[PDB]
Amino acid sequence: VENEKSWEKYFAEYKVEGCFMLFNNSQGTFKVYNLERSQQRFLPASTFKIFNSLVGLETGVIKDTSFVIPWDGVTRDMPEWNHDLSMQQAFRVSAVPYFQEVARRITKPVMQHWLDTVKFGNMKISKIDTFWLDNSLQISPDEELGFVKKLYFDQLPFHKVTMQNVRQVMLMEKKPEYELSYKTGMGFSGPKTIGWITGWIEENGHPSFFVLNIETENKSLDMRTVRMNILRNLLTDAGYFKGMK
Ligand SMILES: *C(=O)N1C[C@H](NOS(=O)(=O)O)CC[C@H]1C(N)=O
Repeated sequence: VENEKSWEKYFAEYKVEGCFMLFNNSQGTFKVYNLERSQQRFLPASTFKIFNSLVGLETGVIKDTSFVIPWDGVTRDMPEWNHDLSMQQAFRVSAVPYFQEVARRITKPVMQHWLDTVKFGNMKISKIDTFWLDNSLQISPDEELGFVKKLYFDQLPFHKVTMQNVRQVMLMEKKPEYELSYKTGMGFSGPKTIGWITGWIEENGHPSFFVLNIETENKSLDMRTVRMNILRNLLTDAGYFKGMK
């Protein structure tokens, strides 16, 4: 593990705290800003959709990535969500109600079995449809990094087609120079807003795994935009987006 202290630049620019972890498979380099935070636990918020999708597909609650759960007719603050959505659409717009219904169909005893089998964070369920957003379940950035690396390499205890389907829906940006796959998250913990982006970037078929975790006590900061700007600035600094990795 190399300590990359210059990455503080991109967090200080937004007056936030955070860590960044970057594992470049092909060059065998592993860089981390804020090692202490990388070992601290936080609620996963919407990054848990990776796990929920895996278990939903594996148990067969979700038939395939086109599987539709209708809108329940409850109008929510995000217009994207007030529709009948396929798994792929719900994942990409981060539609919480889709995955709350997945969790209820999985059921708490089955969910607990899969948390325990994968050894996912503190493995703690409060309520079946809130536990990844209400600060009961917690996971560290280093744990999220290990999890997505195992997902990429088919090392989790799921069927290969289950894991291929989740990798496919995680693909968010594709150019000839790079393919960027990730899941974002945002949650609340005490006075703090916690932001996540977990995923990988592939250039020439070579993956680099990353986890970004940020926090602020400034209630007026736009975490949704700031987390993405910070990720793009960090990966640009590290030499990505040009097809050279
Ligand atoms: C997940 O963290 N959430 C669902 C939704 N989209 O989040 S994302 O942009 O982080 O993927 C809004 C934020 C958050 C929530 N409020 O539950």
